[PDB]
Amino acid sequence: DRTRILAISPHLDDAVLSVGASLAQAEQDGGKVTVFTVFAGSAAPPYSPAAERFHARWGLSPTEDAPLRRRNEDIAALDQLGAGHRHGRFLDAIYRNNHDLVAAIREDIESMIAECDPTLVLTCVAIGKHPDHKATRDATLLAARERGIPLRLWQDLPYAAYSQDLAELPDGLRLGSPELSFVDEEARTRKFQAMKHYATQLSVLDGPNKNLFAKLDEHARNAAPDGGYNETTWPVIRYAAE
Ligand SMILES: [Zn+2]
Repeated sequence: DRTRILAISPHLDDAVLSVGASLAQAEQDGGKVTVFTVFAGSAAPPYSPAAERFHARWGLSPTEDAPLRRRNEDIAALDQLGAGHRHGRFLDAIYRNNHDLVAAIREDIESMIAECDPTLVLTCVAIGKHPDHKATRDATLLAARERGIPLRLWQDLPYAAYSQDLAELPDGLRLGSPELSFVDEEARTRKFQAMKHYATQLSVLDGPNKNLFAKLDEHARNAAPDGGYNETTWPVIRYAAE
């Protein structure tokens, strides 16, 4: 039920990159979309050399507020998909045990669910094994289950176009069968246009010779050679509870 979709993105870019066309298609179909990003917290200059290195790679200068730049990128992108944005308080791995973080994230996701009253929640399956993706996913599974909201896990992009598939779920959980969500040409066009806004991240992901848009078209194509642009998600089955 796509009437009210709440997508939980680990970082500023992940939702658009992975489910952007399905989100666009939901909005075109008359549904309501909100993307909440967990790791969208504030940090102004001055930064650590380790952060300066990541910033320099995004094309940012020492005095520029990076998380602000990225929050602005996220707003521009989501606006093009007709999706609402909500920015979470957590700091990217790069400006900073596991249980305390998951529990903190879960509380905020519960607060977001109560506020947005969604009929469907989405988050990443955490292909690529980023610890922020694992934390976001795990917290979202707990929060959506507590609030009895249906949930799907998406195939992280572009990461899935290069490698893996097998994600390591919490105990007692496994993935249901994968489902391809097909979209029309305008939803795909809107996705790719929205992706251009995350210029900071695309300076790596669509760096010289990265095939990003081609790679994404090819990936979608591999999954359904005859039937246009598509994105993969899975339902979650709980075979065992504590
Ligand atoms: Zn990410």
